[PDB]
Amino acid sequence: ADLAFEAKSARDYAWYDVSSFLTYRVLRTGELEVRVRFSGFDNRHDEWVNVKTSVRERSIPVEPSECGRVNVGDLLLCFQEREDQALYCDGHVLNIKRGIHDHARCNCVFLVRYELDNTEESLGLERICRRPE
Ligand SMILES: [Zn+2]
Repeated sequence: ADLAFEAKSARDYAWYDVSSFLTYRVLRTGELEVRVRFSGFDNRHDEWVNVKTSVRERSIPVEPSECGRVNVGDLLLCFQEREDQALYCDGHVLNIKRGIHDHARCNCVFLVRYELDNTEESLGLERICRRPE
C-alpha cells in the first residue's frame, strides 16, 4: 500500500485526511509549508501546513483483536466530540481499564489526556487510532 497522510489544521489544531499536495512554499524564516487538499471536501478547505509539525503518515484503526498493542503513555489520534463540533486530535493514554471481550468488539476503556487543552476523556477502541510503527 502507498503512504497516506494527515495534516494538522492551524485553524482548529485537528488532524484531517489529505487527498493530495498541490504546491509548496518557503516562509522567509526558511520554514517549509505545503498546500494540501483535504479528503472528500470543498477546495476552499485548502490549507498551508508546516511540513515537519503538521504533516504525518496517517493514523491506523485498531481491531478489537489487537487492543493489546495500545499501552499507557502511547500517542493516539482520538475522536473528540464536544458541544457541537467533533475533531480528531492528539491525546496520550493515562490509564487503561481492560474489559472482557472477543474479536467482534472491544469494551476496554482508555482514559486519554488531550494534548492541547489538557482535558481528559474516557474513550473506547472505536474512537481512537494508533500511530504507525
Ligand atoms: Zn480491548
